[PDB]
Amino acid sequence: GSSGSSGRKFTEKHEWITTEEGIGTVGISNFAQEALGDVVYCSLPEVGTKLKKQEEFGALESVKAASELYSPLSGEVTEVNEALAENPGLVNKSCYEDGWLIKMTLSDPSELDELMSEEAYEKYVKSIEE
Repeated sequence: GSSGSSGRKFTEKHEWITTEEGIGTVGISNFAQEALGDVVYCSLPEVGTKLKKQEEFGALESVKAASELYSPLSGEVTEVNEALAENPGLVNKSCYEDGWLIKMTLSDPSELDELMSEEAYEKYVKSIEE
């Protein structure tokens, strides 16, 4: 078999991960920010931490409800959103633009294959009501 072209990746936790120059940036989708509401707090780790696949790295707390955050793949945090430190509300106006949870490298991108691509993500986000 042979697959076509792939782009933005997504997980079963409304989390997305892009791949550029071997850099895997973690973040949430607009569907998660629209449900969570206006974020007020953001619990993020410290750059230089060795995270593991499907591991709790941080959490988000809004005026509505809270939601746990998990890393897409195992790697090392290269940097963290310094903007949310003062105005974590950005996540609303910008999801990926600047609302990037954290940035880490890709040690085993082979797992990304098991994840759901933008395409599939649709069948998983649409079934939410159907």
